[PDB]
Amino acid sequence: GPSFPEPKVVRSQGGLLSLKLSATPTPLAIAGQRATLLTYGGSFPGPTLRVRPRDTVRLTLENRLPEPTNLHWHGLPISPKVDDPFLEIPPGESWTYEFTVPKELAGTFWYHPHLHGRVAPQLFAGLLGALVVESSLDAIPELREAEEHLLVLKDLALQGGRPAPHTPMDWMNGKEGDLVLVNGALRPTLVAQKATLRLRLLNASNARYYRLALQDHPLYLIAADGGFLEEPLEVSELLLAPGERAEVLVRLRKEGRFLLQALPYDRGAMGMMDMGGMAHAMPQGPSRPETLLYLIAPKNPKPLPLPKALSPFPTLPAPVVTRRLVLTEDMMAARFFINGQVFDHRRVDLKGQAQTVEVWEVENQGDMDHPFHLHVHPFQVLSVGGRPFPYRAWKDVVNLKAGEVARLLVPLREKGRTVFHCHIVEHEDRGMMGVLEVG
Ligand SMILES: [Cu+2]
Ligand SMILES: [Cu+2]
Ligand SMILES: [Cu+2]
Repeated sequence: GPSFPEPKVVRSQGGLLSLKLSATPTPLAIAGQRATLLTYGGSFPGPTLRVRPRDTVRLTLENRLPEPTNLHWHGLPISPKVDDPFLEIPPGESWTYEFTVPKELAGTFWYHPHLHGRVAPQLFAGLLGALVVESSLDAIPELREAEEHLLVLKDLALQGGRPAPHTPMDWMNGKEGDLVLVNGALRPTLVAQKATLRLRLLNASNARYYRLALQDHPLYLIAADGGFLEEPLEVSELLLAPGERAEVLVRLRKEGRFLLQALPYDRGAMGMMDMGGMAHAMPQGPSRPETLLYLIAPKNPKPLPLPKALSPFPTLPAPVVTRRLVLTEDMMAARFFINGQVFDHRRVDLKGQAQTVEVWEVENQGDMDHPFHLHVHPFQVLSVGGRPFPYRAWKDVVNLKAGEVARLLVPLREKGRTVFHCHIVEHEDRGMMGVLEVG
């Protein structure tokens, strides 16, 4: 096939994407070895769904797993009666998700399980796929003439031909794997045919961070999790926390081979040491550097000029309330808290009003990085750690290093009961999640 593996694409037809997926234990070849993964559509990653604003999506999920499951439509500002974090599809049963893609929406989204207590083993085992919302902005020449690729960043560990089981330490840190894969391939080669590449990036890992850097090149950020920036932003590196997405333009500068790497990054994962009657937690330190892919530039590359403008960010109404959500940790218990409480599906933690804007101050009082995710209601990051954000764009995951406060501007959209949680999904399963009700 093509030198660069990407998930098969399913496109809406006539304004309708009607599709049946099964979540099933699937024998596969992955990274040169045979393993049984849990997949949607028989593949890892699952198929990429590609849709347009105002399309109807009709996705029937058939659960062929031995445990209940469901879907989270991560990043989609749709009803929590559709993107239902409390729904359980029992083994052998099916459920049809039907929604209309919102009109003012563009970017890279994804789908994965969100059954409390079950998310980390199910996601680690292979249950995820991308959803792309096309934009009329994709027709401007500076994007249309770029070479587009999707990069699903997701790691894996295998034991006896199956995903490695979670250990106690995995529930504390979030599980990372030794196979650091792009679209399920081990260090694929991307032989570019155009000088400008448009890369859609998805961190679909349970816990691994990707400190992205391309050798000898900057990246031009053009979209965050949930939409375009107002204009391209040049960056020397780009950190993608679990659950985050970005879109970047790469302008290949000369012929040659260039490594896309995940540089060393310390997210505060912990180990255990015994140095003479000790048995105390100790930092793992930064991750070892990983090569993600080999990028081969074409001959005499002449990149396109960057687009001058992308999408204006909406002027939001003045906010009517300020929230505070403090994250804390009990590491040795592998328990994780929001304002001192663990998740309770029967308990409503916040009550807000549809079509108002809230300021959420999320404070990480732990020592690990925690990537904070809100369902249903995309937000504008105003600042993190007291540093203003350098762009305006919709996000739905914001990473907090130890001690950092993030200030979010949160327009409340669809009415109903939804959730917010750490997207180190082991921490969510272990309690770091709360309930928002919008009325
Ligand atoms: Cu998610
Ligand atoms: Cu979630
Ligand atoms: Cu966390």
